[PDB]
Amino acid sequence: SRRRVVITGMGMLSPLGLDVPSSWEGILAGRSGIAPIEHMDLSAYSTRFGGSVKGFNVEEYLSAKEARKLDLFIQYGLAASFQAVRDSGLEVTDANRERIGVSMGSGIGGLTNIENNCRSLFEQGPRRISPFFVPGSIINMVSGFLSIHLGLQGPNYALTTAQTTGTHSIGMAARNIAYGEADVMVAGGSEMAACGLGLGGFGAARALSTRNDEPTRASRPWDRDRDGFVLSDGSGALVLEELEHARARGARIYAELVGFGMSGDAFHMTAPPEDGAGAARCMKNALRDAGLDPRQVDYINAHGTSTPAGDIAEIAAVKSVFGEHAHALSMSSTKSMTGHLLGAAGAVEAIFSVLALRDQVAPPTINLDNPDEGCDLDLVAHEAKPRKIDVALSNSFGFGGTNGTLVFRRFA
Amino acid sequence: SRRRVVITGMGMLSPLGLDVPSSWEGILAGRSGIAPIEHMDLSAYSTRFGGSVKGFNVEEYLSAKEARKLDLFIQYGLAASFQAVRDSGLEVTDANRERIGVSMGSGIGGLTNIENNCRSLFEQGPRRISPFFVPGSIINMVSGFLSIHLGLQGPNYALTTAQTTGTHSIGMAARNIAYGEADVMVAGGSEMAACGLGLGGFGAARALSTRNDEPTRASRPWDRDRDGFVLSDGSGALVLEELEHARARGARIYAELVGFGMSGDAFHMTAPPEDGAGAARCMKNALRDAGLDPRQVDYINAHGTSTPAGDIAEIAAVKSVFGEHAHALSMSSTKSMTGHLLGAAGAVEAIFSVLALRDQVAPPTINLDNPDEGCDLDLVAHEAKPRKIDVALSNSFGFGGTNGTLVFRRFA
Ligand SMILES: Cc1cccc(NC(=O)[C@@H]2CCCN2)n1
Ligand SMILES: Cc1cccc(NC(=O)[C@@H]2CCCN2)n1
Repeated sequence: SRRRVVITGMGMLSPLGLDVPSSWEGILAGRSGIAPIEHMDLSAYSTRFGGSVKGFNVEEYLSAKEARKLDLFIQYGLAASFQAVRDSGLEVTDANRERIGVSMGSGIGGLTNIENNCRSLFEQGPRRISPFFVPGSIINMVSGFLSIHLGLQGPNYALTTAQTTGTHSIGMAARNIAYGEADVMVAGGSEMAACGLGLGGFGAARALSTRNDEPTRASRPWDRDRDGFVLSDGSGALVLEELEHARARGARIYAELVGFGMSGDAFHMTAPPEDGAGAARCMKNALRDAGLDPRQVDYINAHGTSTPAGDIAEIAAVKSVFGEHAHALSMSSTKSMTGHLLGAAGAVEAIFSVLALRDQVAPPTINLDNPDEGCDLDLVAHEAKPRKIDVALSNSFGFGGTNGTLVFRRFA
Repeated sequence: SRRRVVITGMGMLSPLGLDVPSSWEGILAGRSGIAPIEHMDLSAYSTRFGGSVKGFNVEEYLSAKEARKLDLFIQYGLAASFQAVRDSGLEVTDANRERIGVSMGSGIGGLTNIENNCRSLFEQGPRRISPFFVPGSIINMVSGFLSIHLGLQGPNYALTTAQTTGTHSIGMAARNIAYGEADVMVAGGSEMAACGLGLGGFGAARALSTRNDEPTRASRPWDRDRDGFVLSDGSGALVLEELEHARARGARIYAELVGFGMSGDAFHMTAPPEDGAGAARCMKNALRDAGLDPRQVDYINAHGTSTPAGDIAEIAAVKSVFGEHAHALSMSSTKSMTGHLLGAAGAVEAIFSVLALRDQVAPPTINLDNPDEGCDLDLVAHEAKPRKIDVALSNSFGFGGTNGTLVFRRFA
């Protein structure tokens, strides 16, 4: 048997806001966080826009001196992590510190830092490389710095499963708690790949929307005019907690994490299969994990990246999995507003899935002006939709054919 | 309920050889794989040597056309993964493909690749960044590419926990099998951090031995004249398999994985606590996990990095966990011969640990001419020591205060 896992704290940086409530206000209002990228020369680039975090003050969290040692993705992960722990009310003690762990991930990690240290290496040679270059750039330092700051002595690790990182991180954090290895985990992901290499690398694979004339319309999942994903920055963190632990301290419980699905496509390095067979197995795995029939699902936060092959595979996957229930559930892509936070996508979208449960409302897919061939599900086009939501799925599909699904259920 | 997990397959690239048996012969013979580096000009660097993989032919595994798109750490991960799977005798079929997954990790991932594209970006511009830059460089694509080549549709992920990555990857893949998420996992890690940013970045931190004039004597764990770790390249992969699944197909069983511990130090970003408190908490978690009396431990493959603080913290941790039995067990660092493969270190060392059980021999700590203050355990100085080993333990510690312990025993 297995312990139950609830969500008692959430934290976020996104293109829509510097916390969860501001981000969620944007989501429900159908606001875009997408805009031309500033303080950065993108003249030679085919994409000049994306979702930046606007107005982030790291000194609300760290001294200027400690922040100078850390890549932006690490700053963003720590901000979401500190927010979620504060949100939870959790008190770390000598009696529980060994039962509280961290799994914050990243898809791509310290590109901005690697870029600036490369600049120095090429211009001036090795002796201008920062002594903090390695510990300030590696993906496990959000978990590491968070554990050192709060005295957390539980399981300390980091996933990196490209665009599936946030989903996998929350899921395997839930397993740690369910199977009794910890009572509390801080889990999610952070990303800041709006550097030359992120825009250039994804630009070189022709992965990115090039709609520079209208950045707020670039991200249009399931729309017949979509031309690739919109690159976005930020972080999500959740405080996961064993239910009896949460009840005993009188925690506020947002929702219960009932199911976790993983699967490999084993198909292609970057492209999903057209029938969405991997996403189908993953969702089926996640619903089995939860002991739920596909009929009980009301809301799916899609991966919904706005790429030609990706959006259409997810329609295929959902129809395969949910048969005659496929039209009854609502499925939206919050990436229509946020863009694609890569390794952080699954984290902020888990929070949006939890808040859909609290507020009984399906977030919109904005820009869904002309649903494509086969895209005839309830994609919640243009505007938020109030409705009954007992069960919410969050899907992530990433490079290497790596899939993740989280099943959240209302707790009352 | 919790299932048992055994090792049916191993594979390796190291500075000592291009597979496991050739690497293991080097270990037992006290051979150093450390030499001045030849693949770049390091005259501007304070460290000009490391454990390179020598004479690696990727066309023993992949087409030159797919290899050209992949960072060496991925090529190294795939070579070790392919060896381990072949060594297991397992056949992937439609009947089991969904129960076979992969967790191959890395500390730093495609730093060589990212540096090369960074160079193209800064001298030429973004139009010269490879279209393959992202899928050819990010850490999860060892798991990704292995799944695509072999048709593995089980859990597909990667850990990144710096120098602990290999141990965590193995430990967590065993938990996946233990809890019935998979019947087989290919797990371990791979690293190729010998580029400008790698040797420069660790150099900037003053973490590396600067013994350029005698590279084979540089790695001298617990020796009073140790001056930092030696950077080494390679991969380790194991086939982990549910015991009954292995029995049902008549698999050759190297050993049983009975114990896994993780703890965070919550002490410092890069320095271990002098008293080994985090490593002690970690070994105890793992011995408890294995249902063991600590006196059952015969052999420890120490992290043993040849840093001043790390080496002494490990003695302290072993004395505190094993009390007077700390004087009866044998503990050695194969990093004396391989150097430090960072995220692959836990993977090759798990294999050395399993071969110490197969062959009933404790590998030496070479270069241990003058053991330091308090370093008075059986550290198997100079020469392999034949001896009874029923139970072997492999330790890793990492930046972020992240700890891993694996416990193996002989199986009948
Ligand atoms: C591809 C593209 C470019 C510019 C605008 C739009 N969509 C609209 O303007 C929507 C549809 C009709 C009412 N408003 N789509
Ligand atoms: C793409 C690439 C690879 C290796 C080196 C360089 N550039 C140089 O070596 C410098 C630039 C100014 C004069 N030569 N670029």
